[PDB]
Amino acid sequence: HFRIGVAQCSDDSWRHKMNDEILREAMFYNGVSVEIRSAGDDNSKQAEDVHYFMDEGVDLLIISANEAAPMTPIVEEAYQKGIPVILVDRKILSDKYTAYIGADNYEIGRSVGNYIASSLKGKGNIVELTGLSGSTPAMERHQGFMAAISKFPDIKLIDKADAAWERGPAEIEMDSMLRRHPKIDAVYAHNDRIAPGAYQAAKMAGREKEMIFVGIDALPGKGNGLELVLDSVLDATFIYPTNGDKVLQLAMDILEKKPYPKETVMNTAVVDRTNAHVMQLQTTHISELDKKIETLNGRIG
Amino acid sequence: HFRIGVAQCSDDSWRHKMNDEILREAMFYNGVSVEIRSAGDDNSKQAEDVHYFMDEGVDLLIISANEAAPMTPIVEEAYQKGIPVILVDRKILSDKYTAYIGADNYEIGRSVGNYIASSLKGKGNIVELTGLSGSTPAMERHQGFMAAISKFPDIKLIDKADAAWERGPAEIEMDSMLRRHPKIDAVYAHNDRIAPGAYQAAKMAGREKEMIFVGIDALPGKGNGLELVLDSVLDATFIYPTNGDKVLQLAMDILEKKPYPKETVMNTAVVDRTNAHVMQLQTTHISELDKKIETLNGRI
Ligand SMILES: OC[C@H]1O[C@](O)(CO)[C@@H](O)[C@@H]1O
Ligand SMILES: OC[C@H]1O[C@](O)(CO)[C@@H](O)[C@@H]1O
Ligand SMILES: [K+]
Ligand SMILES: [K+]
Ligand SMILES: [K+]
Repeated sequence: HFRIGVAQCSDDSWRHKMNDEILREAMFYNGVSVEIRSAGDDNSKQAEDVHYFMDEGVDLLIISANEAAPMTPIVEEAYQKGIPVILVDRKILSDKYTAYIGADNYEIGRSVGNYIASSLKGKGNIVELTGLSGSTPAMERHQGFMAAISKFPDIKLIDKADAAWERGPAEIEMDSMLRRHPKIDAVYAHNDRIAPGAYQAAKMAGREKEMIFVGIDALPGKGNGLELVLDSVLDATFIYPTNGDKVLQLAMDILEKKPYPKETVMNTAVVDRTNAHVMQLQTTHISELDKKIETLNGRIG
Repeated sequence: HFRIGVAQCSDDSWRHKMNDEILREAMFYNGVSVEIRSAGDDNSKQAEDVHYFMDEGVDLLIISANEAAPMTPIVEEAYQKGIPVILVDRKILSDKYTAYIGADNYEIGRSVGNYIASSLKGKGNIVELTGLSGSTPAMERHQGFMAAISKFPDIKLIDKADAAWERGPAEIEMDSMLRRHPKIDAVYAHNDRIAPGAYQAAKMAGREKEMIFVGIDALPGKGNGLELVLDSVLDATFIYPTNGDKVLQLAMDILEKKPYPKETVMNTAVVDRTNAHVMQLQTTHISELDKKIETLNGRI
């Protein structure tokens, strides 16, 4: 009845959570088939996945653009070929798409800069470990953060490196920063996978108590951001919401020719020591309501 | 297949949430029938309800003993007769029962005490408005509180009254306290219904900015504790969880002759300005996962 293609820039616990949220919302609509592919952080594979979804003539395309520039031509094709395109989370560099949904990455950066400036009482040295440079969240996470800390002449960005969203490059790059900078008061990590990597670099150099750690994503579950705050590894992290259900509702509104917003902006919030506990109690319950919905879906058919 | 009778002491938004969770959890077991009654805060009516559940031969009894003494023989009776009894939230005076489930009312009390002492920097006058004196949560919430504030020589409890769990008495009692006490630094309310009562008495006397208000329950939804924090009426409230799902799973474990603990202590946490936002984000997401279950359950 309706087939949807999800072209996803990568695969990890954040994507996993969004995917499952989409599929879970699918079963509330009669007919709809959702197919999902990961690009494993590679622009070619993501083209291949988009071309694949175009060959299969899917009714709608959901994509998160790995890097902005290289993927622009490829999304434009799907658009001129008449297929409706939903951009999630990451953006492209033109307006040739049907609808955008995501959280404001610039404002998150701004929030990160303000939180650090407040915590360091207006004075200190920050190092930044970014996501993949050409992706729109890494760009904006940096811009917003620079905008915020410009208002504090004694908060200084003294080093920056591209960690490609991952813990591996984060560790090496943080090693280089520690070696070259005796005074570091804060690490700004673009996600909660970069963050533990930098921390482990600091831990191992006997210097993790000299600085605060800030990340983005704030997922519940083992190995994720919330847990890192509760474990006193991260001082703060910002909710980067997956909202898989609202993504599918958008798809359905478009397909079923219901009205829709062309742009849906989602909110963030800071998560830290003061609020990590109540958040965990609540997400723990969410997990339970989820497996209830999965048990209840299995009993149908 | 199995019949469970639930003898609730009260009816209100807190009880209703637990009642809904219990019913929703029962949909997941085959042939489990749950009948829920409210005593309307009356011991005789609650005695009747248990007696009724006994007469129709329920397989298990869930009870929140309105007051502890009046309800002990009745519970002791249903137990010796061989019906398993689950005590929820409130307790009776003796140990003769199958299992208890609730949160730690004493430690909630202690947390309130610590929170007020910290917020007032170890100096100030507190008024306390208790739940129904003869109920165990009210005894325990007061006693935990005394334990905490005993460690601060400059914190005084200057007045105390039995607000009987409700806004009405709370508002009259606060009113009196305000007239006799020119300096009040904090109000300790035993629940999120007593608190807005105390608050309105203060607001109407032009004094709400002089003190902090601390409550218990911290429920989501219009007119409850989370909203009161969000709206800056309540400075803090503590989570007193309902977890009707856990309550019914405990019933099923006993009836299915599966292993179960006699004592189940559930989690509390403080809710205030610093966490109310992520709190409400999560509950708002929880609330629609419920509508997503009413839909699915209502397609079977
Ligand atoms: O789009 C940026 C987002 O991508 C992720 O790496 C998920 O793959 C997140 O950690 C980050 O917030
Ligand atoms: O058992 C004490 C609890 O009972 C209630 O009054 C609801 O009936 C709550 O407000 C309070 O926390
Ligand atoms: K600066
Ligand atoms: K640290
Ligand atoms: K106040």
